[PDB]
Amino acid sequence: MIDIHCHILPAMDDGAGDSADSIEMARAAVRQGIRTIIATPHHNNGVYKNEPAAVREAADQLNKRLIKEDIPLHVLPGQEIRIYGEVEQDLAKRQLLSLNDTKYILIEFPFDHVPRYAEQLFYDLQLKGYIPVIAHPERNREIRENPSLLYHLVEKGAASQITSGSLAGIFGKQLKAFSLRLVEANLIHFVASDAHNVKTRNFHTQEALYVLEKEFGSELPYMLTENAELLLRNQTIFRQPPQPVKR
Ligand SMILES: [Fe+3]
Ligand SMILES: [Fe+3]
Ligand SMILES: [Mg+2]
Repeated sequence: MIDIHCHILPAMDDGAGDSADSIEMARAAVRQGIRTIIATPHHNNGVYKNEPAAVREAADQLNKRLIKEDIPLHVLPGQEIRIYGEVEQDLAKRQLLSLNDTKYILIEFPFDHVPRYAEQLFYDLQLKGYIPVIAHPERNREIRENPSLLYHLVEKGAASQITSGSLAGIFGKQLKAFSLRLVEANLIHFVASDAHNVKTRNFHTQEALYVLEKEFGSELPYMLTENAELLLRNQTIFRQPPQPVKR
């Protein structure tokens, strides 16, 4: 399995503190059946800046350690890009990373709102042949209060990625119920860990897949898992017709 959003790189954001932590997360991920992680450290204009070059280097150094430790996990470069107006431009100038240098870009909204220009930015990105993937939309306060915001973005071509832990219920029963609403409505195209540690923000990968199979049947979790395989090798993903979200 391919995990497309994860905070396993050390000394970069709220994720792994040092290499020991990174190794413990990798072991956790192996136990969940994950074999490849696209590292996506937080990248923002003030609080956390994590430059493409530094990400690539931390990922390569972590891989060397994992080969050393005989851990069968491979780490690839990416970023969790906090949305800003100039994403298309900076991407062209290689000042941002897409997920494994593919067409898919992981873009995060601020926690409490969806900036109005998102639709326009995402249209511009698509014209350049990029596909924006919305990070953890179930954790966005405004999408929570007004889930139609997500229906429209996805209909206009955006993909989104749900957090395994949200479906596993580790963030409350409320966040779980909302997450399932989003999946039913076909607004979700990937499941990923967003793992930060092995304590409170662990992977919950198998737990999430099991919840999906019980709620929807065996084909839907299989499709989501396969979307990650397609993303990694820069191929088109499977989409289902989006719909409005039930209360
Ligand atoms: Fe985030
Ligand atoms: Fe994240
Ligand atoms: Mg974080």
